[PDB]
Amino acid sequence: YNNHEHFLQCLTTRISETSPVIYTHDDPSYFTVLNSSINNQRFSSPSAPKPFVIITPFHASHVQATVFCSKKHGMQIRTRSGGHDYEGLSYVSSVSFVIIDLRNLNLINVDVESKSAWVQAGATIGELYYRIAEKSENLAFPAGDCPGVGIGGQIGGGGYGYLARKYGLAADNVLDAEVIDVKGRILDRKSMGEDLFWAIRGGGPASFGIVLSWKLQLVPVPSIVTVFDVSRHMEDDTTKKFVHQWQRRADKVDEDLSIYGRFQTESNKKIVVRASFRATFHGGVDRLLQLMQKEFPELGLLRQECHEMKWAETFLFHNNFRNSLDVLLNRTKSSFKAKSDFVKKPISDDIFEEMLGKLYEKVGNAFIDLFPLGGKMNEISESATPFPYRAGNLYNIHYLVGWEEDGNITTSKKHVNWIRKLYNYMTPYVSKNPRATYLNFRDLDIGTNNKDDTTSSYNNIARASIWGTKYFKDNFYKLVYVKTIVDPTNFFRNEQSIPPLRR
Ligand SMILES: *Cc1cc2c(nc3c(=O)[nH]c(=O)nc-3n2C[C@H](O)[C@H](O)[C@H](O)COP(=O)(O)OP(=O)(O)OC[C@H]2O[C@@H](n3cnc4c(N)ncnc43)[C@H](O)[C@@H]2O)c(*)c1C
Ligand SMILES: C=C(/C=C/c1c(O)cc(C(=O)OC)cc1O)CCC=C(C)C
Repeated sequence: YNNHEHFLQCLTTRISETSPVIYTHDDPSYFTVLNSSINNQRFSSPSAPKPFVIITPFHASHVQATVFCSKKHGMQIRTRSGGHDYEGLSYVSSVSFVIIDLRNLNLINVDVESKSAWVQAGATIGELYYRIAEKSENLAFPAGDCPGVGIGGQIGGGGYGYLARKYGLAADNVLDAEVIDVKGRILDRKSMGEDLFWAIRGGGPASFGIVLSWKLQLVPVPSIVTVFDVSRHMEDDTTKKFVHQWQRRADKVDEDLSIYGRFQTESNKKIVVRASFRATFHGGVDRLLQLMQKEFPELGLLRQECHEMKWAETFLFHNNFRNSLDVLLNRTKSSFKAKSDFVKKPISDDIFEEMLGKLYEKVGNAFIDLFPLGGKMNEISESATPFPYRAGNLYNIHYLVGWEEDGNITTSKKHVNWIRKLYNYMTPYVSKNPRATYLNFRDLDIGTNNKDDTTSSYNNIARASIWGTKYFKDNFYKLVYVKTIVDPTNFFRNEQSIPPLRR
């Protein structure tokens, strides 16, 4: 049926090849290209699905060529920017597929005077922050703190970080974009239309096309911002009461302050729960300390725990570069299962302790992170982008268990079973109808698409609404509309792709 030799002929006659663009199985570099941006090591096993070829475009025509031949020869495309997909959806598929790996499409053009930047979709967050800092210490972009994450995927799913309470998600700060649609057309915001421009900014662009570039609204930051990354003992009542106050106030304090939490256990053996709190305050240390005295005296934050620095240098601090130049952010690994939830009402202290108690089963390799919402996030409409979890959401909670990848599926299954049990435990206390899920914390467990029988688009939409309303609440229905208009034959699909309505 799908002749892979004809497909390869199609590729090589439509992609001229002197930089290497097409990587085949017998190419030794095929595996390093493949492996180099697999972040979740579960999916790097030789027994994980493997692309027939990997395409590293240098030019849009390479992408257009790939879309043409993949359509013509029945190949599925997986687009990869930073490779951080929790479930590896950018480089695994259960059908014959090619990866379009955008690592060479990482040009960034920052313009200080317009406070904007064109960013090719293969750039990483660290590359974006470096390029902004190159030009201004007073400009920023609201995105995440992991420097190796691809900007294509992070904005494609929303993009939260320390500036979100001040300026919203990365997706809330996109002025324009370039995308390749299923017809191979290069479209920007005007030519793609507002609805597709909406969908790719948080709706999972893999469902709709291939984003080549974003035009980003840069945002102002003071020359001095303050960070801390503070460890506390959850056995101390003041730390328990801090967490109690964090649940009720972290989304309400001064928008310039974002305090994340992280809980883990630590090791006659005694096991304890370490509670770590890491923050960026977009301002000076004296304002921070008096804010913390008013709002969170329970943390006992010390002036000596605070560190003032330029905005871009906080991503050194928050990635444990505390000895190093900003150039470390130009450097573009374990297996894990992660799950997450949005919290809309504070979790009573006893339940919170019980949830923490589950970490006693996974000392040192399981982590519960808390991320505050509110602030600017409450002022953004639930339909402004596909990300719907704005006002009414207090914080996001993120569960993660990690392990060394040794190709042992029994190890994997135990960890996944543990995290699934914690997630089930959490069900009554987190959002419901839908169980709010951040798309960038991708979780196939919340539901996937029809694979066996995809002939009824009514049934596809119904099945997809299960995971779809969890990621997007009522934005799911517009996403379906956009999918219907922009990719009616459903060329761009994966395990959790928006399905089109069909006749
Ligand atoms: C591993 C990791 C993830 C993080 C980290 N920190 C984050 C943070 O501080 N804030 C966040 O909001 N999210 C954080 N994340 C999560 C990442 O944002 C998500 O995991 C992103 O989806 C990852 O994006 P990327 O690194 O580009 O991963 P990919 O696997 O390449 O893509 C994910 C997904 O999106 C599709 N896609 C990517 N790029 C495109 C383009 N250009 N066009 C269309 N579709 C695209 C992929 O096909 C896939 O479906 C910190 C860490 C360590
Ligand atoms: C800053 C957040 C991301 C944090 C994050 C993290 O701390 C660790 C990892 C990770 O090591 O995986 C391997 C991945 C991550 O995404 C985004 C929160 C989203 C909300 C508030 C809707």
